[PDB]
Amino acid sequence: LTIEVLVTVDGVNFRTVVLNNKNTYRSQLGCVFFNGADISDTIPDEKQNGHSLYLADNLTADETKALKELYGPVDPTFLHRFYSLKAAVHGWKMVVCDKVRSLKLSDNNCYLNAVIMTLDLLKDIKFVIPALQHAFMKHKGGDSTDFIALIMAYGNCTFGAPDDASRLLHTVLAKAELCCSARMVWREWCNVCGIKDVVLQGLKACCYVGVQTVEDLRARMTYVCQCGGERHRQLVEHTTPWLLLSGTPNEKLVTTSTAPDFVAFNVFQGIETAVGHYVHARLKGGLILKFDSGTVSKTSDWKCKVTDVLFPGQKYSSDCN
Amino acid sequence: LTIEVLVTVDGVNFRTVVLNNKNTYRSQLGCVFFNGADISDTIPDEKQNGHSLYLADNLTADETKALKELYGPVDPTFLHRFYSLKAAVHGWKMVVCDKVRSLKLSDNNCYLNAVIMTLDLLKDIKFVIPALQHAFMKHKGGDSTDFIALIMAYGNCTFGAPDDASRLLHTVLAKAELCCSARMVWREWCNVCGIKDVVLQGLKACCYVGVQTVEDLRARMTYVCQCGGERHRQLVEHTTPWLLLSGTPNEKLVTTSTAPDFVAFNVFQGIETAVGHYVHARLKGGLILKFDSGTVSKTSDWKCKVTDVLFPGQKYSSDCN
Ligand SMILES: [Zn+2]
Ligand SMILES: [Zn+2]
Repeated sequence: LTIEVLVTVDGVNFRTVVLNNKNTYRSQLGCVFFNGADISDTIPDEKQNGHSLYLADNLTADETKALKELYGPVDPTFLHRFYSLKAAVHGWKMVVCDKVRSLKLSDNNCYLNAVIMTLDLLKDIKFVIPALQHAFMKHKGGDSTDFIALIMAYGNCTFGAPDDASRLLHTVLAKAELCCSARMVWREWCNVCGIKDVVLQGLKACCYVGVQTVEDLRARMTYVCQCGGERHRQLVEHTTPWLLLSGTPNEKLVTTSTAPDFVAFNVFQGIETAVGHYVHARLKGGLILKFDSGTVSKTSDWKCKVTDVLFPGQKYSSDCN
Repeated sequence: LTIEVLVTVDGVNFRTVVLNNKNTYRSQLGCVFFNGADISDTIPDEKQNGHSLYLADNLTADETKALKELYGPVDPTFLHRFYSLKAAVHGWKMVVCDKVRSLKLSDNNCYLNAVIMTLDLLKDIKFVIPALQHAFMKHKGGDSTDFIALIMAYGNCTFGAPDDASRLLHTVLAKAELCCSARMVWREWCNVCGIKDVVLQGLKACCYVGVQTVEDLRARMTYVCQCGGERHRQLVEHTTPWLLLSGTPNEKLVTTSTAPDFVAFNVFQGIETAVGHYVHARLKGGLILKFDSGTVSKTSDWKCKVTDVLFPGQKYSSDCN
């Protein structure tokens, strides 16, 4: 017997391949996926004539190029790994408590919940890799399975295993781009040796790892100079649409009574002897809204180990320092 | 009181920082490591004056640049993640059964055993990222903790979790480079539409995912053409120092009686319902040497699910096809 199928790697371009029913899909084409399931070792099963197949191996020159333009430069196990994740995360629930989406707790995915909910608050954000954008747009439309699977694929997350939210958030942002002007100017100087300016722009200006408050970010750093004197590092200019600050689990008392400038923050929970639980939290109304994967809580004060903290747009100059 | 310390991110360049005993290391410097252990939240502990500290946060312009030149472009959680792994994999054993090193079974690291043992057989291989080379040279000298920790860091492997050997092997090789000439020429053609040649070189020529035998790699692929006729894909020229072929767990009968051309291969073991066990195997003498993380076995025949397969240097032209 003989059947003919449609073969794609992107869902846009298709080629027709004629297959017999003696050999396996593996020996005839390569690693093929049909509606989620891997069928590489199976014999072309009669009734599946004229169906679309997603290929992962033995890509043609045209397929390799289109694969690169859509996903960017990825390792050759990326597709199999991405398709497997799409099928695995299909039974995951997004719940919307008062018009805010959150990922339900399933198979240690609370780190993803923190990643997604933090990404939702970032404005003027665009992904340079086309496949991420299409999935990002789908996610914003209510269909988030592609985005989750891609984030796990690019982050090299395995299904079922716990992971780091900050780690994943920074790796995802590396693939993103800002739609407006951002500027960050650091000043390194010595009273004898002179002045040096370091300028960052784009998402580079909007992200910082080391400090978790804006007062600490603007503070002056001092160490020994080449000349034997003193060197100083301090922020001079800062113009952003928003500011994300990150650090390791750092215990802080968070209070609404002081009216904090930050909009939201992530929290690592559980003792260091048994690690793997994240919580997203937003400041809305006069309260702290705690999002523990589906469930929602409210407190005015909270002593917690904060990791990532998101601030509004900065517009600052070092006031006569 | 007041103490002064040496701060590095590379072990080469050091700056002197003067620290008081009121604040934490975190608020004064940032994320600091001393002899493996994270001490960011601790108060500068008196006797640790004039000691070297490894910093992960709040890097100076000079530190950021040197960090980039040594490790390449990495996400801002890379250092903390790398230092934590160095301390974690310190109690791992390399055993040498008849002048061949293998990584002992510990915390599901059998995938690393396969990765390392396969890398050991690759000749004329050099890493473009300086930190990988220094660790690779250390590894070859008998000290492998740095290399393992780096591979886990770049592969985004977590300590204790199982992982994919092919996945890791391809991501590691992406950072490598060949010290000689390699060439791979694929020919895509149609009898009506014409001929098109696709040329690959370097490690690109020495690696292929899709087929696991050289006969299949040289075989002709056929599908429907744009013109309505037939398109063909076939390898024409192939000159390499060695050839690595990869595929998913594929059940094969491996026999020494046929005298196979391949030197070594990796095997995925265990049912798909409970995944996570790899085995490295080399053909030496008249037998198959099975390396199951420390332990060694011998058989003449073996029905197993092969993944990666390594061949000697290719020198081939399509013989009047
Ligand atoms: Zn000076
Ligand atoms: Zn044609």
